[PDB]
Amino acid sequence: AHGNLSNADLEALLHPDGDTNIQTILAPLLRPRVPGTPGSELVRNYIIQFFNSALPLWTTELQVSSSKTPVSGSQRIPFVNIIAYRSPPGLNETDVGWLTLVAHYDSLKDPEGFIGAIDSAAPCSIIMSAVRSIDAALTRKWDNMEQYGIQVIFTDGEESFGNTLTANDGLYGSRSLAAHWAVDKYPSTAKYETRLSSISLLVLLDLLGAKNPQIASYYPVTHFDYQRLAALESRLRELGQLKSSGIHGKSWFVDRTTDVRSLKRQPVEDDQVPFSGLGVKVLHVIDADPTTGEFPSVWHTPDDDENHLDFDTIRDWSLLITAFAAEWLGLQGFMDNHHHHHH
Amino acid sequence: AHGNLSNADLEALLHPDGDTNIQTILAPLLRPRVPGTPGSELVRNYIIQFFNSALPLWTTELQVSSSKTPVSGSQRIPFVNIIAYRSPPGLNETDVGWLTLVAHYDSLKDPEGFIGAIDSAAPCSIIMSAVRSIDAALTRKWDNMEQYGIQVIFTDGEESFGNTLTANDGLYGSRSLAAHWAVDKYPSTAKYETRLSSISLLVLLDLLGAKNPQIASYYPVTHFDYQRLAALESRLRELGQLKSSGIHGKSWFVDRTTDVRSLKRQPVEDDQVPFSGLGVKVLHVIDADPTTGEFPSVWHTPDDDENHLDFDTIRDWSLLITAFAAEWLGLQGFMDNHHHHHH
Ligand SMILES: [Zn+2]
Ligand SMILES: [Zn+2]
Repeated sequence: AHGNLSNADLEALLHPDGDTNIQTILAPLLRPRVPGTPGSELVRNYIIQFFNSALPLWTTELQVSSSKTPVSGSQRIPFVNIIAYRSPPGLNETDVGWLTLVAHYDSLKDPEGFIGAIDSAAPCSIIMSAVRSIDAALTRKWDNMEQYGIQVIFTDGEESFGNTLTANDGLYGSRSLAAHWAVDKYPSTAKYETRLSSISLLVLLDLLGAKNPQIASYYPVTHFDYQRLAALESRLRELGQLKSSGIHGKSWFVDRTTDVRSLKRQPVEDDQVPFSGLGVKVLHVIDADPTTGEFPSVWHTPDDDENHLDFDTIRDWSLLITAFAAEWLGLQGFMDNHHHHHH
Repeated sequence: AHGNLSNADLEALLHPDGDTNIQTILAPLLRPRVPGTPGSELVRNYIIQFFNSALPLWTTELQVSSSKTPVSGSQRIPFVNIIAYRSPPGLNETDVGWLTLVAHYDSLKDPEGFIGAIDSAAPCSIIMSAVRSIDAALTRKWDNMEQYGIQVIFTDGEESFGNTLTANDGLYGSRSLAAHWAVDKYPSTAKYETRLSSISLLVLLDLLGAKNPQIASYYPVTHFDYQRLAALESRLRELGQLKSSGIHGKSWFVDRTTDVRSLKRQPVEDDQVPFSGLGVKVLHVIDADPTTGEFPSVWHTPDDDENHLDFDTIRDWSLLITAFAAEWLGLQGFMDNHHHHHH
């Protein structure tokens, strides 16, 4: 489901805490975080603690598996997906449809020390920042009260390990989660049948934080959601709320005028593929040239670091995803973050 | 794994029983077979009985689920996948990798009476005919004796039911099977980890039986298998063993010279998608214009019936898939079907 945001709603998107900004949320992610390593545990527990302190009404959960990789020999490498969710009160969680926002928090193993600032530390911080901004509005609109909640998934083991293309290499966390949630059966009485079927919309963020991204629409079934996202971007650009673009900047959403039945782009293999293959509606927000399909220039090089991040672009992304989630959840009229007893 | 077929091996592909031909195997399939209907049970039990009588060394199994559809209201429609397999003797089945050949045996529900002769009755008969031809050779080569078996899957509920594009509509049987086999854990001691992981190669046949098919390569990870299939076709055409093409006929395999890293085609959503999303190597043999992506003209019309089937093309397909399976299983030198004590 979804609502419609007034221009006023769009001018009240930022969260009231100016001291906790995206650079602040991003910084502890910008470290090597290969699966199974100490850096993975440090980043994972940073994310969990962020939700536990700043978003205490959310429930956090981990989904754990292990798998051999092309470089692990006989040893199983563990993959730990991080799930956080918040549902409306006095609703059976098994009756809730979830807007589900996703990014991978693991980092590539080769070269040693690889940071992956756009891949996907910055996507992770965009999600974290955005759900922080909408949590206050969700509390307001649920205090006034429909059967939809909000969910984030930070996936482990997205990145492949082997030198050569191998079908079961990569997407370790997303394959395990989809596979497990597809067999997590609800009661017969519940509105939804499985934990997987309760995903109303899966939005996967990947390779964001570079300047001038190009975002194609890859799934007809979510092209309308794509067009809603592009509209919010356009409106924000007009109202001048975008820092990385002037009022006449080019739109990132190259397929925005394309007809759903005219969409002819090959999907990019990534974490949405296991979910999409089992029938989940997925929207894949990934920066990639729409024609060739080639990723940003820093992709999988040492230059994918903090110094090459565009923080104005990252702030625009956070605002855009906040606006998209607020529209989808129908938070129109509940975005005011002015503080009472303060002039 | 795989072997190499001599020109002699290619001249001995047909099965010794001339009275059981593809028209014979195909005919009982060419009837309405909507999931949950009496026609579905009649076709399903025809297939099971075919394996049980003509291929008695194979084990047959059914995977059963049920699901609501856009047109079933509150009622669950059952979906019954048919599995048959044969593994080398004195091998733990849990240590076997499977060449897995697939087609859907359900038929479209609208319009009433739809036959789907290419979609996919003829694919089903191609598989049935081919594994019949290679079963005798498998017995010969296993009597002489490596860790690979042969498997067929006739999927139910491929076809979608709703008027409008819907993510969880369609692929009912393939989603359930992949989902269940992905959680079917073998013993720790077994060479393979799950029933899904034991699939070495999944070859999906769809929309075959029309003249002059065009078959693109859709998955880099199986492009070499694709090129092996195209080679066998070319060699067969040269040796004049192909009935639908002269020695200078055009090849069906349009991507045969294309470099694996130059493959830029959007996959066709179909039964291989759930498996591919969970890491199975899939080769998708489907007739479709390589550019537009549009299916044969009879697709989903009443003209997709027996009268529009090209039986020479169907016989060529059966020979080609027999040759491909025999190469993959390394049956070179074991294809002679001459009969002892007969001049
Ligand atoms: Zn990467
Ligand atoms: Zn069809």
